Amino acid sequence: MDKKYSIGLDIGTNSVGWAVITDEYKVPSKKFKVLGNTDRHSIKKNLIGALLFDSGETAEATRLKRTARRRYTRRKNRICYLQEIFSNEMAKVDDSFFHRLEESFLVEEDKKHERHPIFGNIVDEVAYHEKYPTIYHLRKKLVDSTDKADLRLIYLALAHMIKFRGHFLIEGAAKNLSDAILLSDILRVNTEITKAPLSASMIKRYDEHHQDLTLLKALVRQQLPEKYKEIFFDQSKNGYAGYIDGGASQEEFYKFIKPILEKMDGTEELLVKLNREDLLRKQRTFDNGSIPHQIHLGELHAILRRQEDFYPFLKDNREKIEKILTFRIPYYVGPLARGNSRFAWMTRKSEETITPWNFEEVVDKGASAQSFIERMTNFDKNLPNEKVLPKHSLLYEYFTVYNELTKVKYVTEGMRKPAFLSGEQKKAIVDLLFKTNRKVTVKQLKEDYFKKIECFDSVEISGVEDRFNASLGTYHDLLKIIKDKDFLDNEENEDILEDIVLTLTLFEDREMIEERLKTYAHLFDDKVMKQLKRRRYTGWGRLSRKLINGIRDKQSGKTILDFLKSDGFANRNFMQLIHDDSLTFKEDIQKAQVSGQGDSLHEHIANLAGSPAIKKGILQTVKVVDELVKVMGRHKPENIVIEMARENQTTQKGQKNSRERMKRIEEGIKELGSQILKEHPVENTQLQNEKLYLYYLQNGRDMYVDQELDINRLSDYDVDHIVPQSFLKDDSIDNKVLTRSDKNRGKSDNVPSEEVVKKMKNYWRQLLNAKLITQRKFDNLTKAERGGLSELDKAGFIKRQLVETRQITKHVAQILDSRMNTKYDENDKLIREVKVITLKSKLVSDFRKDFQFYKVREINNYHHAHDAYLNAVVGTALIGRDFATVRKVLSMPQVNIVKKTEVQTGGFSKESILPKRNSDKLIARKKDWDPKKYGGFDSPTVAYSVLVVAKVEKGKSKKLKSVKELLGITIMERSSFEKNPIDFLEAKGYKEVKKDLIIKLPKYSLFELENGRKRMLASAGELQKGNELALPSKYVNFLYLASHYEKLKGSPEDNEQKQLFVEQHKHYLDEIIEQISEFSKRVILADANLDKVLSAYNKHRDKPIREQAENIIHLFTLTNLGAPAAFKYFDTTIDRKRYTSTKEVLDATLIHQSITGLYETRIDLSQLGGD
DNA sequence: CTATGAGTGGCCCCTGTGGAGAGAAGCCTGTCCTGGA
DNA sequence: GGGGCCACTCATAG
RNA sequence: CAGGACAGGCUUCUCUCCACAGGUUUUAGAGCUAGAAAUAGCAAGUUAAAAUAAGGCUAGUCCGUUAUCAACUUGAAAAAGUGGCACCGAGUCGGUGCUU
Repeated sequence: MDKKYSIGLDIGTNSVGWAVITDEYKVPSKKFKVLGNTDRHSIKKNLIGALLFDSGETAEATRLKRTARRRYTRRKNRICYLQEIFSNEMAKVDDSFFHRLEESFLVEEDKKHERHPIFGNIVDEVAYHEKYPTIYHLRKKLVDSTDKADLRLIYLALAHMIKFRGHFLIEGAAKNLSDAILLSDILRVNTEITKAPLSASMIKRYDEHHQDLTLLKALVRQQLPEKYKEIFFDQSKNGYAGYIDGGASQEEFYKFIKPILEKMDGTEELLVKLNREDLLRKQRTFDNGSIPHQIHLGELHAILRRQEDFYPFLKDNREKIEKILTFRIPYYVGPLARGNSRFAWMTRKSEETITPWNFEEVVDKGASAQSFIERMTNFDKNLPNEKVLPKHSLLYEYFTVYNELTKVKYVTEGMRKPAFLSGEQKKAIVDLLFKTNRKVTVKQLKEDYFKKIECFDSVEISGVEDRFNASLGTYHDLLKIIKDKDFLDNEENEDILEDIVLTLTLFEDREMIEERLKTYAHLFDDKVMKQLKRRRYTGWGRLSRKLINGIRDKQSGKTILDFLKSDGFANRNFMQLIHDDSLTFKEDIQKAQVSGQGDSLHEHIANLAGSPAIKKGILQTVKVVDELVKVMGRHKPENIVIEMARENQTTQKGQKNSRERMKRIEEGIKELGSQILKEHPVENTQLQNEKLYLYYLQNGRDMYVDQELDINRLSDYDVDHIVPQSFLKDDSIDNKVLTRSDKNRGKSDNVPSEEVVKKMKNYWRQLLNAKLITQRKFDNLTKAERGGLSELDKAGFIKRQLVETRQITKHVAQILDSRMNTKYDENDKLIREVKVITLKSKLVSDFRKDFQFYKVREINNYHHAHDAYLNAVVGTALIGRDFATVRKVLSMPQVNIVKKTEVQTGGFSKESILPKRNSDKLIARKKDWDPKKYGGFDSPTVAYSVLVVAKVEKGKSKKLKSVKELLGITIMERSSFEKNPIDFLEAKGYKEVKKDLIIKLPKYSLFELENGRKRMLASAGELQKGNELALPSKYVNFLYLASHYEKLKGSPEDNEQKQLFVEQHKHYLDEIIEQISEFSKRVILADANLDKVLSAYNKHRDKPIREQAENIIHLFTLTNLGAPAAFKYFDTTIDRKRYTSTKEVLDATLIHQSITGLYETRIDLSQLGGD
């Protein structure tokens, strides 16, 4: 007899809870059959549990890395092109020169020729490096002199130029002076005359650095002898040696040298330079990020112009060289892939290889742009075979206005029931008021159309309250451009103007927008064409031209747009028109609903919107529910599923923050009283852009440094996050702030310095009074006073996870409703055996709180399944003995807490590079670079592990020994291992392989040991805690109340009763401490740490209750699942215990756990490995 | 007399920005509409 | 947060 | 009860593509003098080349960190199938009965 049962689930980023209950709020218990060769044949499990899993990763890192690979590859390709163009000439003077350049990184033994790269002999190399201390000296000497030089010199020069060409941010009488001021900002020197002033500026820096170094050496040796060697010889310290020969930065060097100059007299000029960040500065600095590539282009032009008389090929290929330095892949064409890549959409005019000298000819740029723009366009929900139209299209805005005008019923004198506006009325109103005014209110219509044209002095309007929000913006702009209303009113130009708007919306560039309209050059004058070219439009709608005006109703021959213009007495709007059975439009909608191939559950789940983690979670959830319905006996439940929660906030504050952003910035400027607003016009559409919004927030003063802002400099200004990037991922505006480029590039993963905070706190306080900056934004400035980045600051819940845990309502809804019911009735109406029930967390939260079912996450991982069970019971209840039954249900220790096993994928190892050492644990960077001579990567990640039984040769005697040990397979070797395990094991050094004994052991492969102690295989040589502490509900409640001794929210009576319970049960602390000690001595085995914790507890017996409870909460980290984590107990700090022993699980028993852990196959190793 | 597993503590982790577009989700205001119970 | 590696010490087989 | 689009405003995030600066490692940049050597003293200190996941064949200025994954039988793979129930209790599940 099919019993009636329900299912409850709690969904999170990393967890999936599942629980099945009967009608009486009781979870059924079932005894199953276990597979394997073990003694135990039948075990009993309850029908509750949860599945833990890792968080899904966003693709941002992968996309950034892919862009990095393409960037590096194209850089090397440019280098290769330059090498090809010099190869024919260079081989005449030196054939092996490029061979030396390509083989610099090798050691002398591995090098084929002599170790000196440039000249090949020590004399000329030393002469080079003494004549030119830096490459910029060589650049300057070539650019200013008129003497023939060596081709190697110019090769090194141009190679340096091409590799670091510079930015493209700048495009394209007084303008010459402004350019000179721009260079003056760029270049520290102004007086010296030359065609390559960058070299002059940097050589100036070099000379002053050298002179100041000499002065410091002399004076320091004169006055302070003992610190001389530390400054100029101790590389380990943070002195000059660390600044140059060490890993120290410029700011660190300044910080360390400031006390030295403070204790030292005569440091006036040195302190002045240090306050200007202009002392002892290097060649390669973080300040070069603002260098425009135009300077490099001009210097290249000058050097080629000077050197062209010496070599014909230079003047023959100078245009090509300029192209290489200036060429760039258009941002809309995309990857230049010939079909094989899944990211490409470029169209090929021919089949030749794409080169920077023929890219324009070979690829259809217009078709490429159309393909790029069309990829991300949403398709019509009703006509999947048609595209949406630009939001600035005349037809779309006519749709908007007429739909707004469709439900404008008017009440007059001499009438009884409100009447729809006639089509003639609509047309007259539009032509008389909308074609003349950008914004129209109800007063305008009443006083200008009904009273003036219709002679209806008093008219009442229904369906419009404030005004007609929609506008003829594009129409009015085109009226200003063309000034021909007859052309606009002509219906034979509808297609012409539609393609005009389409072209204005598609292409962002100027050459394309000019080119495609060239066909229509016979319509208007040149000035109209130019102004149209200057015009731009962005955005797309949700409807299609075919629906509104393409298709015609068969019995009437009328379009939907025509119906909107005049629908008679009915005057249906868009929704009634699409939902009216009297027209074939609904039939066309139904027919166009293509019944495409049923997408696989992976495809349906993946085609959704959101992070990969949320679809991973929904896939896990559906797999779990499928397994539960399968095992139960293939009978469907009645009431199931989601808990989904929001905080809706109050409507008033959200509305008031939403309204008047433009007027909010205006009121802020008014409060400050600065004349900025009158200086520069303000527009809400401009406030939509982020950059101008930040500029107006700054009120002309930079946060970091005293500076006067500029409109043009806004392009050079860069937004930086005050909160460090890697420490915490945030793109919120309150975190974001505008600052000058040097300040942004100066600090990476660093909070602003304390001194800057001190000097700018006054202006920041004035901004806070102005209310332009939020309190959190002020706190990011204040974070320096807090002490910088800290552990507790990073331990903050990320908002994206919350967004997703709100986001997965509807998707679960339709997938359950779809797989749930695949059959219809005779009327084709769908009948449901199960109904999806959705509830918010507030109901179950008050259910917990009013009935003492509190929540502590850090006790153990039992809470997910408990919340799922509570969700089930509350969902059943909404649609005494029950509470007692729930109390018993939440008490069993036998809960199928199982973590899913994965094959680790991602990075091969850590990204850092370590110097060479005499060890075997390093990783070669290539197939031929021994880490002994070159270092390499370290700490490679392991993919999974196998248990290998074979014979190994031990000792110098090479005596074979039968062994049974596990060897970890890294991600570096997954393909090799899966390709041919036998050959791989033979090459490694294992002979007589027992292929049947290889067991695929991914991460978290749980191994069961003596006394119920369990361990998950963390890695090839690491283990993590496998058991969990079953804390009784009484201790849970007492601990939660003790932790909340002073912060209970409620009536005084209930709080006082809870306080009395807390104080009367003081002995519970000793009980839980002894329970933790017993659990440790049983499964954790942390005798040293256990003794430390017990000694600290005895020391702190008289401490206040709250601090004790907080510390007890800190203690469960030792007893929690997973890896151990460091924690602090009162004042005492306890280190982590790392299980680096892997000899013990070689004799234990494996248990493979099903997705819910109800079906398992226990396998004994002690029987395996027989000889 | 010397090498090597096994235990404990302390230590280390690549970064930053510009340009261009599209989409999605959330909140609010107004409009109306659609199917039900 | 959490796993990999080296400095230090130490028992045991060869 | 639920959904929709409209238009406006606000906030947040995702997805895809094009560029720029660094950073790290190895080597080149004659180190000198007293002293057999340890050592001592002195001199100099800015730069260059290469690499930036092993590599792969579909050979492209293409791709390589997203997604998927208990065990057994079948299938190359996708995929399909494979495993009893009722009652009483509870410290990692156990106790009783029926049939297989």
